[PDB]
Formats: sequence, C-alpha cells, structure tokens
Amino acid sequence: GADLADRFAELERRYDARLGVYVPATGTTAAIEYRADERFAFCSTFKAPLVAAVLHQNPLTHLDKLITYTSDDIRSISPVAQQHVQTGMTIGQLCDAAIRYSDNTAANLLLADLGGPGGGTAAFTGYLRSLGDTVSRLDAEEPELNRDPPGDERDTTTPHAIALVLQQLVLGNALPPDKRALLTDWMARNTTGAKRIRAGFPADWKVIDKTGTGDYGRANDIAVVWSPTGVPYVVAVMSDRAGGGYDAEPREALLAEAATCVAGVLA
Ligand code: NA
Repeated sequence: GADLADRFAELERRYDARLGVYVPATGTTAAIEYRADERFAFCSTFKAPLVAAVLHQNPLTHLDKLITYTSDDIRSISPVAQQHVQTGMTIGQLCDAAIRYSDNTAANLLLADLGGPGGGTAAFTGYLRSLGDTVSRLDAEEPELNRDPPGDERDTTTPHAIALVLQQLVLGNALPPDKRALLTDWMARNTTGAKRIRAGFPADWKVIDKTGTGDYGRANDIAVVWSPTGVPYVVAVMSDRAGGGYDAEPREALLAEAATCVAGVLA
C-alpha cells in the first residue's frame, strides 16, 4: 500500500533537501500535508499577499498613483524597477513587477506604501494576522528577508499558513472580486515559475503562482491550480537545503517533482 508522505520523504533524501507541502482539503478531496507546520522562509512568496494587502487597503484608483524613486532605492534583483528610475512606476505597475518579475525594489516600495518607510514589514505581518495567520512574520525587507539563518523565525511562514492565506485571497472572500481578479491575473501571467509547480501539472491544468528563492537552498512556489474541468486547488511547496550552507543551490526540480506527486493524487 502506497503512501504519499513516504514519496515526499524519498524526494527529500534524493535532493538532500527539506520539503514542505500543503494542499487544503476541499469538499471533494483530502488535504495533502508534509512538514506543513514547519517554518520555511517566505522569500519572494510574500509578494503575492503583499499585493493583496495593498489592494485591500486602497481604492482601485490607487493603482494609478505614481511612485518615484532613485537608483539608491534599487535592490537586486529588480528587472523592471531599475529600468524606470527616471519615469517612476505606478502602484499597479509595482504590483505587476513584484509578482511577475519578483522585483525586489517594487516589493520594498509596496511595503513602504503599505506601512511607510519604517512600518511596511510590520504592516504586512498585520495583514496576515487579519487573515487568521498567527505564525507568519515578515521582519526584513528585500533582500535581507532571504538571508536569515536556518532556525531563525524571522521572515518565515509555514506551508499550511501560506496555503490558507492564498486560499482566502484567490478562492475565498479576503478581497472583493474586482481586486481578487487583479491579484489572480498578475499571478496567472507570472514569468518566474515555469519550472516549479507548473512543471508538475499537465498542460490542461491552469496554474497561477508566485515563486520564492533564497539562501540555504530555499526554493518555494505557491500556486492556485484549476483542473481541466475547472476545479481549483491551492498548492504550497516550500523547500530548503540548509545542510549545504548559505550558498546551497536552490532546486526548482524538487518543487516540480513534489507538484507531480500532488497532481498524481489530484488528477
Ligand atoms: Na527617480
């Protein structure tokens, strides 16, 4: 008799990694949970709820507010923002870049919009508290949030927590449907996750996601997937390879394989 947890454990051993998985239960399906209550660094996965917080806090007209910044605001990696130092970027453009290009400057600017220059990470955490998440915490802005040592609770979430956050944001009622549609669209057009959860699900499944990558071999992806018949699931996959040191290689393929196991039981 097979056991999916044993297969996740095999993946761990094969990649010399720690893997966390959460797929919330539905009316038709059991939860999938593997190290789901263990802490993993957010890395860039926080950018999706960040955009939700900004959407939540403001009228949609706020998307047109122009944010200006200088070259001294640029934090690697900022594929969009570093090309717009002269023009600035609107809040909407920043949300786009933060999700679709994992743009770090965009994320820091959004944190500043949310909670001001000193308060953004605290404001973000407070948004998660408002969704019922009492475990997650954001402490640093980009790029330091990717660099906490293993064991350090700063800048961490759990697969269970982030999955339930994403569930509420995309499938639930955390956002009104207009704002929900914007978040969903940005995630749907993400340029970063083709080799993660997307790679484990057949082509006839829709996948929207937000990736995260950091030190200690951290590679995460949080997604909402729809079956070919329109049935949605939230899939959170987190990993690290802390045993390898701060410069351990993040392994996208581990997330792809984890997602394959998930798809195998959801299909
Ligand atoms: Na400027």
